[PDB]
Amino acid sequence: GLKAAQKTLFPLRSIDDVVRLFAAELGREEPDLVLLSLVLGFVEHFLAVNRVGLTYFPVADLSIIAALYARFTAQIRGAVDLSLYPREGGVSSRELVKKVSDVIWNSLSRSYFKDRAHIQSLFSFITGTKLDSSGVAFAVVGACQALGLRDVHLALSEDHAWVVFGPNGEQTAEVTWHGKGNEDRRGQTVNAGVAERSWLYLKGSYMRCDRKMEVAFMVCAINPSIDLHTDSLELLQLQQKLLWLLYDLGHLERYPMALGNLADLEELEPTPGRPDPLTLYHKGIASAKTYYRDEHIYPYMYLAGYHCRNRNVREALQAWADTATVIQDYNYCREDEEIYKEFFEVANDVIPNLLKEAASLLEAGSQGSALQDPECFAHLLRFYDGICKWEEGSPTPVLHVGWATFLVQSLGRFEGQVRQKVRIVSVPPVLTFQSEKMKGMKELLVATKINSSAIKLQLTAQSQVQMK
Ligand SMILES: Cc1c(CN2CCC(Nc3ncnc4sc(CC(F)(F)F)cc34)CC2)ccc2c1cc(C#N)n2CCN1CCN(C(=O)CF)CC1
Repeated sequence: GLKAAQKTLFPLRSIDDVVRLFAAELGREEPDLVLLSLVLGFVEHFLAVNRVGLTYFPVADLSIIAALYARFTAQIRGAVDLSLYPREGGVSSRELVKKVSDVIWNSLSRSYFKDRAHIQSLFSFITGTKLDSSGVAFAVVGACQALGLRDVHLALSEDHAWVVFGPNGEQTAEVTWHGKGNEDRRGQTVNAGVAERSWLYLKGSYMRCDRKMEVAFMVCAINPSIDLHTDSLELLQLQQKLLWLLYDLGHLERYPMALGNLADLEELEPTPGRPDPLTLYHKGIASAKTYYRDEHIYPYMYLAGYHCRNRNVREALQAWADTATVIQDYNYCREDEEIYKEFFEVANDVIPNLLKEAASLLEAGSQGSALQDPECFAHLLRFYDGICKWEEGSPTPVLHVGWATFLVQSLGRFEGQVRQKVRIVSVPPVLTFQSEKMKGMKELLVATKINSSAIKLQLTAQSQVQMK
């Protein structure tokens, strides 16, 4: 190709030219993933990587993009034995997916930063031979679409990516790395990570993308950051309009995190006549409830972060309680460290910041501060209960005295006569605990005075106090 089902369109000199290109591709039953990713990376390269690049908007000539397009396809088609990896039923094999994975893997530069920005698109792969972890997986999918394998698709969790294929559409295969120095099982199924109930594989409730959702992923993969303090407004606008395009077409229906991304963008710059950010946050959560058994963490974190920024403490605490209620039915494993850092920061930094803020107006007698709402205390309890339950059954522990220090300080923010309003009932503001650490603690939580040493011993599985 390109056989040129789409070849007005060019060149592209505005944000809206990129949108119409995507609108044309999303009407073909196979939207050209390689073409669209190349355009995105090109535009992002001259708006975020190099800017002197250009001032207004980078003009993408078809001659340029087609030259990069043909070098990617000529590579892929030059290195893999498509007929020898045949069409045993019209679907791909593990040997063919592994071979294509092998081709991308052996093309990357031996030395670079696996976490740099702006190395996620096929533009990065074709010009600098560098990709991040999830970019390698997407490059495999796009390479397979280039070969004609309409059964190879992108699988996504909240921190990892791989490929689904084979008999519609069960077969999974690792195609990229995850984390630093965790041995690579490329070609293997993900069913060991599903069986161990690690958050990295969402207990099997991971996203299985069609070609439209794969287009949505590369849109979310746009990084508008030019450095550490400034974003490219132009790139923020394009991601916003592209997500709103996928939105209206119905292609974010099964993409909870994409609705969070657009809601975050709407908060920065509202689009006239579009739903308010809160609407979209609830749409992402409802998407996770409907299609993935409500086992995703980020739909609620998206909402919790919005409520935290706007100082809706009760709604923020309830959204974090929901994150804990989801996390509680997983086992904490190595590879799950990214979600550990999120829970660690919320419990030991964000929530203490919010409660201390609410503690100050307690002496400034203005009641109505969230520290007098027993609902807020119930959500904080459900939050720690879900993390405790998360820890049980795990190969490695979660909680420690650093966790214990801020739990005690947080409980202490609530007056005793507010804490005592929460009804903790054992099955079999009303709350039910599921972790054994919190159940044994319930009387200590609603005491007139908070016994700091006792609760710390309860939470950290410590057995003994200092001898002296
Ligand atoms: C929205 C958000 C983010 C943003 N992230 C951006 C990247 C998103 N991923 C994805 N998004 C779309 N598709 C994919 S596919 C994939 C797997 C891969 F393909 F890549 F393998 C990942 C992924 C997930 C959400 C990070 C931490 C956050 C929150 C929200 C909270 C909360 N609460 N947190 C916790 C840390 N703090 C943040 C700032 N914060 C506040 O502003 C105060 F409210 C306090 C909390």
